[PDB]
Amino acid sequence: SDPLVVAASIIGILHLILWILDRLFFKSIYRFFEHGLK
Amino acid sequence: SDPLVVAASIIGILHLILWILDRLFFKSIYRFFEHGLK
Amino acid sequence: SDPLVVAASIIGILHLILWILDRLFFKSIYRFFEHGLK
Amino acid sequence: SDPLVVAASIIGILHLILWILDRLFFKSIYRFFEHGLK
Ligand SMILES: C[C@@H](N)[C@]12C[C@H]3C[C@H](C[C@H](C3)C1)C2
Ligand SMILES: C[C@@H](N)[C@]12C[C@H]3C[C@H](C[C@H](C3)C1)C2
Ligand SMILES: C[C@@H](N)[C@]12C[C@H]3C[C@H](C[C@H](C3)C1)C2
Ligand SMILES: C[C@@H](N)[C@]12C[C@H]3C[C@H](C[C@H](C3)C1)C2
Repeated sequence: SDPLVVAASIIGILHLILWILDRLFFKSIYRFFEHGLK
Repeated sequence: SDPLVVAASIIGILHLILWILDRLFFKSIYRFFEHGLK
Repeated sequence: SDPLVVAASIIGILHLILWILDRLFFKSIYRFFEHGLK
Repeated sequence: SDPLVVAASIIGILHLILWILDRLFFKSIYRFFEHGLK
């Protein structure tokens, strides 16, 4: 038992899925250029 | 049951909350432009 | 008997080799500047 | 001694000091601009 490990293995899966979820890499770069300037 | 795991699960909670902390900087691109140039 | 940890230590080895692998490939900025301003 | 965890907690300590250490390298942005140009 001791779910402490269970939460540990899941915390690792989270950061992983999250990393990719953030690096998804989207197209359309002009949009970002417009967000910075006008 | 030893603390070794306690520090492990916590080390994950940190790296995670941290990375997300840097991602909340979404947008705000003009600041990066003025930072590079003069 | 308790592979839960085995999968945990491996989940970290992945996220790790990943972040690094992504840091070895991220140059090519002129291609983004063009594909964007079009 | 079930070192499996020892390697796990250490694998996390690395990924952490790494992400940060990498965040202390990117100092100015004019370097990325000169990289793309040409
Ligand atoms: C998460 C991201 N850095 C990626 C995901 C896939 C694996 C690696 C190369 C490419 C495709 C990008 C790393
Ligand atoms: C960590 C960050 N990229 C976000 C934050 C919020 C949760 C996840 C999707 C989206 C919104 C982006 C992850
Ligand atoms: C993973 C990457 N950012 C590196 C890897 C090595 C350690 C840090 C400096 C340099 C060499 C680049 C971070
Ligand atoms: C490494 C990065 N997450 C930061 C950079 C600055 C120092 C620390 C807190 C905050 C601002 C985030 C660490």
